[PDB]
Amino acid sequence: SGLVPDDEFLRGKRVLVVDDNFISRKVATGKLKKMGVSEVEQCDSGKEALRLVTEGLTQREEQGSVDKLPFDYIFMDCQMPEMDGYEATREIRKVEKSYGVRTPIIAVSGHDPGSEEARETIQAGMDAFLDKSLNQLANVIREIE
Repeated sequence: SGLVPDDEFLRGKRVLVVDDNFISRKVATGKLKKMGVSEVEQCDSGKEALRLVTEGLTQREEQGSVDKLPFDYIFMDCQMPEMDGYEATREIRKVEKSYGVRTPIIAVSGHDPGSEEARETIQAGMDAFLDKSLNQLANVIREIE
């Protein structure tokens, strides 16, 4: 848990889980479903996350949807092969600019960041940082809110 410079807790909310590990991804989605999440989507890579966000934001804009964000929250694994969660987040932020919106993106990491990771967390534009156990998931979302 921290900000970056229960069965109805998340009812009404749609979430994307980005995790390159099939087992922890399923653990994350199960936890979210149990907290009442109305829709959980999951993907296994930064490039897939970017695609889902890019397409969702266009689709909502073209439809004039009430909610313009396709996901109310995104739980992004920091370390993944190919496009890691820093780079995916930076690209998401660039895509969001022409919509005037900002998705809450929570960096999910198995260890405290060092200096270089901490810097990348801020520069990519993540909103919070959360341990891989997800035990502080609810406290972090209320901090964001």
